[PDB]
Amino acid sequence: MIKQRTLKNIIRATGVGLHSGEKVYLTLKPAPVDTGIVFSRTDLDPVVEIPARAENVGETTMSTTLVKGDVKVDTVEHLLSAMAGLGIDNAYVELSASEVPIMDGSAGPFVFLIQSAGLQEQEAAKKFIRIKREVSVEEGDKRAVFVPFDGFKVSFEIDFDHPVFRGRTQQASVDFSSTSFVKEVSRARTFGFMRDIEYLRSQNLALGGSVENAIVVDENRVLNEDGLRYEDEFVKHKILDAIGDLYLLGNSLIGEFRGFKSGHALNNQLLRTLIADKDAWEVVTFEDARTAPISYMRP
Ligand SMILES: C[C@@](CCn1ccc(-c2ccccc2)cc1=O)(C(=O)NO)S(C)(=O)=O
Ligand SMILES: [Zn+2]
Repeated sequence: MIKQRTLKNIIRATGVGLHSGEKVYLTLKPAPVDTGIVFSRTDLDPVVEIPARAENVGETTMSTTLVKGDVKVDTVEHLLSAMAGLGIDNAYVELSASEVPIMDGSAGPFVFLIQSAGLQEQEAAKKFIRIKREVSVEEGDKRAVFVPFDGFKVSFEIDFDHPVFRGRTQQASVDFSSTSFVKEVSRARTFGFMRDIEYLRSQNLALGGSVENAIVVDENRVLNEDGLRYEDEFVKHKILDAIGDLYLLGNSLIGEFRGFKSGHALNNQLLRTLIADKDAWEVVTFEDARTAPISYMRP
């Protein structure tokens, strides 16, 4: 059978919140079967735990934020994308502050942490959610769609309307597996445009962001000395974000996601739209791993 997995060892990292600019200590720990990914605010008394589930997404302004009462865990998407990419079903994520550290702006440092801690297979069937029929959401010039597919395909289209793109809409599609996640997605960094600084300043956002942990674009060009990791790094990051936001469903999806200028808000609305359409999806397990729809790394 296709099994659930967790981490084999505890591992630690330090960084800063992209939006808060606050130093934060992170600890990843193994967790039991059927736990999912759970964030724990160990700086609070009492300690507050927030499951990383779509229903706990309370804010989606330039990040995905989990909320339980007055307690928040911000910017969960890049970590969650790495957990999804490596097939980590269950884990605890302890934080000393309200925001996951941004690291280098990509999921690469989280792939490092997960692979260095190692994986532990658990004796429980992995439950997948399979898309049976098309579901979509649309807010203005943004749209997000699920359609059936036997695997997990993440497609994205976005026109950034900036000179670095040479007037070309950015498009990419990834046939998801742990290997294609590592190869094609994991290292794509977050990004910002200087045209948006007044907006960010006014909302006290991106306080921890710079060329050290993000691609920064001025009126003409990418400011980062070494340029881009991928020619299509911007759209590949949008795919990284979608993988992390979609993992908040609580189960790996068997289907195709198509994003059209979509972001965190619409990603969460698509999950709520899908969940509510009870006949558009089903829960499945695999007794015979030879029919597995998605290839995950072995522990
Ligand atoms: C929502 C974004 C983007 C987050 N994000 C990153 C970087 C900056 C920034 C950094 C330095 C200078 C100016 C802006 C601002 C910001 O808001 C995402 O990556 N969320 O995970 S996105 C790429 O989808 O727009
Ligand atoms: Zn992102």
